Amino acid sequence: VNSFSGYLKLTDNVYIKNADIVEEAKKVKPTVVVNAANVYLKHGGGVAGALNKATNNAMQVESDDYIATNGPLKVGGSCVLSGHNLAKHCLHVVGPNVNKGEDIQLLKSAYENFNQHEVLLAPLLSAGIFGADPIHSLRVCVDTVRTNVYLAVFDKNLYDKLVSSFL
Ligand SMILES: CCc1c[nH]c2ncnc(NCC(C)(C)CC(F)(F)F)c12
Ligand SMILES: [Cl-]
Repeated sequence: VNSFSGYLKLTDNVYIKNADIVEEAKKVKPTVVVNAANVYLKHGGGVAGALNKATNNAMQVESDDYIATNGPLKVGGSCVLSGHNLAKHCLHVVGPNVNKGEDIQLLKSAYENFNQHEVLLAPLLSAGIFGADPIHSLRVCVDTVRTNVYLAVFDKNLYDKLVSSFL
């Protein structure tokens, strides 16, 4: 039993809700919140900009030190950093950004990072400003993630379409 509330169950392990991931993280304080990161951990907009803003830019400060030490992530890769005031940990995961021309096949690799964590609060990878089809991203999530994932979909219209079109 966990503290996530109001989710619709899609499969044995995948759950979904119309929610602002920022507000959801603040309420649940999950062990892991997933960020829709880029390789430079520059948290400018989309989910990343919103999460960082909620940390009062502490996520960005920590991220800049991470990059200065380690260099950029790989597309499809991830790193674990602090969750600040939102969660114990933040798993920064880089899905491909279609608006940069990146290979959509890397979306599966991106979701594989979730399997290293038993329970996660997450957005749909590569959706929103990353330019992928959110319906496809959900299909890849369900077919790749085996651990327990609670998906937050900000857009109510999109949430309804995701549920109504789910196979
Ligand atoms: C600023 C963005 C954002 C803040 N809080 C969030 N929580 C969840 N998902 C988010 N964005 C991903 C979507 C849901 C695919 C974006 C889209 F497609 F609907 F426009 C956000
Ligand atoms: Cl977005």
